[PDB]
Amino acid sequence: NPLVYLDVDANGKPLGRVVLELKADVVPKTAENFRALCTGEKGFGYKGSTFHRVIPSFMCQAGDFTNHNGTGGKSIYGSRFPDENFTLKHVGPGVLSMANAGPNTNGSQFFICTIKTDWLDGKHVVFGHVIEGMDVVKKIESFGSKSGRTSKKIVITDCGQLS
Ligand SMILES: NCCOCCNC(=O)[C@@H]1CCNC(=O)/C=C/C(=O)N2CCC[C@](Cc3ccccc3)(C2)C(=O)N[C@@H](Cc2ccc(-c3ccc(C#CC(=O)O)cc3)cc2)C(=O)NCc2ccccc2CC(=O)N1
Repeated sequence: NPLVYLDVDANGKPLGRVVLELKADVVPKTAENFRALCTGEKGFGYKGSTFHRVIPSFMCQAGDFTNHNGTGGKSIYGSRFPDENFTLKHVGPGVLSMANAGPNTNGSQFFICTIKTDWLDGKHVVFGHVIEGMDVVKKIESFGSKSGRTSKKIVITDCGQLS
């Protein structure tokens, strides 16, 4: 399974590195989309974009590198792509899952859970997990709010593939 990283800052101050294992063994098309958007190998991707919606005791959401507000994004497949499967469940903090706007509307937006979000099972495609840097995710969460608006600008300063 691929390992990728997000290096995250808040108002320019580094928070540290999140390492994510992508479950290509279960959701290969979804994992590949995220992997490629982390490396930037297609000329676009997550580098420089933000965590735009962060809600404590829920999740941290990112990946809208076109509109920076939860309305945008773009997949590597030329169109919104189908839900690959709903095998993996939102079991707890650190789960990596695809944001969407309903069935078969996967693009680039994603979220990292900070709690078991079981009510999203069967609605959002889970495709990875945090293996290092859950404390960084908790710091991101620390800058969220009930509305999800962040109290600092949370930026993916760098991202890429490790293995
Ligand atoms: N137990 C029930 C109570 O539980 C309490 C906890 N709260 C929850 O469980 C809440 C309760 C319900 N409130 C919300 O849904 C929050 C919504 C929200 O904030 N909007 C702010 C951002 C825009 C909106 C509406 C919208 C506007 C324009 C276009 C689409 C939607 C709304 C929104 O919906 N944008 C989505 C994220 C999204 C993701 C992908 C695309 C997309 C995909 C592909 C391409 C391409 C291509 C190509 O060409 O390749 C382009 C774009 C567009 C939008 C959103 O954010 N989805 C919400 C979400 C996200 C992640 C995880 C979970 C949830 C559910 C949740 O948050 N659920």
